[PDB]
Amino acid sequence: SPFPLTSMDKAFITVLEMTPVLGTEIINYRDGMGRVLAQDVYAKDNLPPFPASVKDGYAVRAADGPGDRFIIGESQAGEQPTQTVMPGQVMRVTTGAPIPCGADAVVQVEDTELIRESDDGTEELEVRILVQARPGQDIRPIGHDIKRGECVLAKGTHMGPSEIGLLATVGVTEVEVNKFPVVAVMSTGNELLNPEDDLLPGKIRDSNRSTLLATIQEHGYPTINLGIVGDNPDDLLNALNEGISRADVIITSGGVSMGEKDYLKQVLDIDLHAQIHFGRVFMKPGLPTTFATLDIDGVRKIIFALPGNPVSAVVTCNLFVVPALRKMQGILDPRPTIIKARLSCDVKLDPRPEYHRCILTWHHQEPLPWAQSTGSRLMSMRSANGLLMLPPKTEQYVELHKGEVVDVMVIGRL
Amino acid sequence: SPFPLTSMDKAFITVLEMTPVLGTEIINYRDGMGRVLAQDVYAKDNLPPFPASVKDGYAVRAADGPGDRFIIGESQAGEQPTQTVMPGQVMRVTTGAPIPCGADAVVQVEDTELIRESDDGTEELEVRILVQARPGQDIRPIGHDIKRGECVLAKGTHMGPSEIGLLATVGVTEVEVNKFPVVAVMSTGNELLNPEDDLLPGKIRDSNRSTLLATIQEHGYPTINLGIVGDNPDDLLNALNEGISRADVIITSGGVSMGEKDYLKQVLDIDLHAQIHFGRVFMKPGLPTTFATLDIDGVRKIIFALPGNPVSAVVTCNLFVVPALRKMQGILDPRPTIIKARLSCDVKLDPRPEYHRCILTWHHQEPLPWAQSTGSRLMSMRSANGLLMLPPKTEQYVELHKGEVVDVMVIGRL
Ligand SMILES: Nc1ncnc2c1ncn2[C@@H]1O[C@H](COP(=O)(O)OP(=O)(O)O)[C@@H](O)[C@H]1O
Ligand SMILES: Nc1ncnc2c1ncn2[C@@H]1O[C@H](COP(=O)(O)OP(=O)(O)O)[C@@H](O)[C@H]1O
Ligand SMILES: [Mg+2]
Ligand SMILES: [Mg+2]
Ligand SMILES: [Mg+2]
Ligand SMILES: [Mg+2]
Repeated sequence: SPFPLTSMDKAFITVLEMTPVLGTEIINYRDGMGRVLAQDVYAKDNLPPFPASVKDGYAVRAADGPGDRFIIGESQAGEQPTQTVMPGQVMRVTTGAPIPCGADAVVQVEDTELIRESDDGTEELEVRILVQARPGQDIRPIGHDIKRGECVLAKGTHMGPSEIGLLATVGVTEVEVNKFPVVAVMSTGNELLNPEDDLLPGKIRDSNRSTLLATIQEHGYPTINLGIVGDNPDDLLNALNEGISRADVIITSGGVSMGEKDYLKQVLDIDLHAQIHFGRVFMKPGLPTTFATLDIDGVRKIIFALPGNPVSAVVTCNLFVVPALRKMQGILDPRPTIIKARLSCDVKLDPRPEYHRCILTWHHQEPLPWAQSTGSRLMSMRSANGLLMLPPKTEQYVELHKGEVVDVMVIGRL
Repeated sequence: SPFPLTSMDKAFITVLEMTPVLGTEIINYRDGMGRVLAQDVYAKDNLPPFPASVKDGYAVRAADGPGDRFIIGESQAGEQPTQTVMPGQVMRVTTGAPIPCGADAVVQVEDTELIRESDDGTEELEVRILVQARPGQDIRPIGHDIKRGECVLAKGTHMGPSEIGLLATVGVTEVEVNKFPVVAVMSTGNELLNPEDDLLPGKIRDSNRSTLLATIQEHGYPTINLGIVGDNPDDLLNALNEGISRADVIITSGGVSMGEKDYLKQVLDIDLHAQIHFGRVFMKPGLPTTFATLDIDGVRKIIFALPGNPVSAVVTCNLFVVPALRKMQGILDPRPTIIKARLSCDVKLDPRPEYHRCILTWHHQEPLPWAQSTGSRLMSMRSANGLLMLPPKTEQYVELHKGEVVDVMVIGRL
């Protein structure tokens, strides 16, 4: 228009408030990594489902006290015992094996001495119990860990390996979860060639599509590659329509400044009939970043039209796109994790809040990590795992110094 | 034997020193996420490959100074200009467009006023240049960002989205990288049922296989599911042989304590002829953790025989297995990231170093995160992202208090 300059705070809130939560689907539990449960999950069995030994040793009668005992048999893992332990008797048990009838405590083998074994030494016959067992000692009673009817996982849980293990434990192998967003990515510009191409006069290779797709894929979301689209409204409209058909989210880059051939905002508004919620953001980099929604038949499509500059594209993708995707896949608090870190070098502040990729590193016993802006030798073997978030300058603060504590958004595994 | 108690420090060093680095393969650059480069990568072109405008504005002759100028045409993105800018003339340019011959500076549109346009207002004809351009201002010379022949990525680089983008930029679409390890996982025990099974007397469901496979998959490595193997040496040998054939790494759980039917160490040694480097570790949990190598025809297979207890299995998988896998896939320093955090509650120290899953959380402006051991309500919607690493007790230190700073290994995205 030019569009109003939107504050970072308002732009971010706007993205999260306007982004929908996707519907649900049933998945196999093995496919649950990174998913959010859309149901409560209940145990249908006790864990353990039988009284289980905590130790390798002997199932005893505590009332017998210490002394010499005949071993009447063994309770082996996976087998329900058939014998009853009577006074003066014990049964061998291993960890996790059921406690036989008649026994009420377990004595670990270290608190015993073997008296007699078979001639071939493969079977124990008599044992000395050296201790007075406490009632129920070293036994896990039925349901000690999980009770039948217990809710073991609540709706809203963002699942990792241990949650998958818990689903396996309780035998709930199919679960309702939020869908993952399908994200389509296109690049724009008459100057762009594919990465596979040799250069031609006036041209460069398209890097944003690769960087953006890789960023989305890193977070586990399925993607669609919409290729390179030229700087003309008909082609852009057609590509956007393909993205809308095939995906939940459409990400473009380029064509959003006020240049003569920057057409995307016009197309989104007049041709696509989308609602542009902001078209400029007071931030460095990322001034022309644009966010739109399009509602079709009760479905809300999300569109991010990111700046063409490759550094701007990847920065704004991490600030705006990834949190939106997290909300779409059902994460209750989709905000990224922000940590405190020490600046590795002096930095000049801008009237705009500034963002820059960095690497976070912990130094021996020092409590806070150091943030080193990208762009020594070994400090190039690691990919960026942070985004420095620097405040706007003020009459007082014009520069931040090495050692000062700043906010860093986590964008890679630390 | 029982095997000697190995210190945590020695066990860890032993795993890393004895674990091999896998060989290399050529991959498509799009598949590069998490891979380590095994070659240096060089640019074969300049970036930019032509002198490129930094701004939307006009290509001018600085020697003309400010004044009124005829616009002879436009340099559009993706097109090599054909006209030469003469004294008194300018050419329209957009960001990233080539600078035409004859021009030596760019003046951004904000430093101009339009004098004359075509009757239909689609073409600019005359413009007032309001400033004295500095020589070469707002032009990116050829090779400003990347020079032909420049090494843009070094061997040893662990790649993320920005590295993939750089490969795309320089048109290096196939790259030599280290292979990823293929990891086979089996569970052991006569008491185990599949997750899909209803319970039978004396039985429980196998959770470790799911938890371990999910842990490995989370780090991006391919896996093989070897199922449930009974407590007998013939079956265990056959399953191990299948794992050796199909995978680089074999992970078992269960059968490694001194119980009667704990057979794995015997099988590894006498039947498989593997070299067991440790069979007990002075740690809590994880006492019976076992690490072996097997060298066949100049190939080293790695075997981790983890404890059967499900908490022990997942803890030791994170402490020993994941760092080994990182070394195998070529990461130069495969050690996990260890951060400092404040204990959320008092904790009792053990003679053994203790490890427990936790959740790391940052509180408003407080510099250090808090570590809350797993096992409020909302503090159950998030999966564990840390492993608390508590020191052995001493005559002095028997307990750690809420607020005290401890080491936490990162195991999930923060
Ligand atoms: N895959 C598994 N899933 C769940 N529990 C298991 C699994 N494997 C073993 N366990 C349980 O862990 C405990 C220890 O099993 P065991 O095979 O004796 O381990 P170890 O001998 O290595 O200590 C037993 O209670 C057993 O039932
Ligand atoms: N996919 C891409 N890969 C690499 N560079 C790009 C890409 N898209 C745009 N650029 C470059 O970024 C700069 C800005 O492009 P432009 O389309 O004008 O973005 P905007 O109008 O959003 O600022 C130009 O130098 C352009 O060549
Ligand atoms: Mg463009
Ligand atoms: Mg532009
Ligand atoms: Mg067992
Ligand atoms: Mg055992």
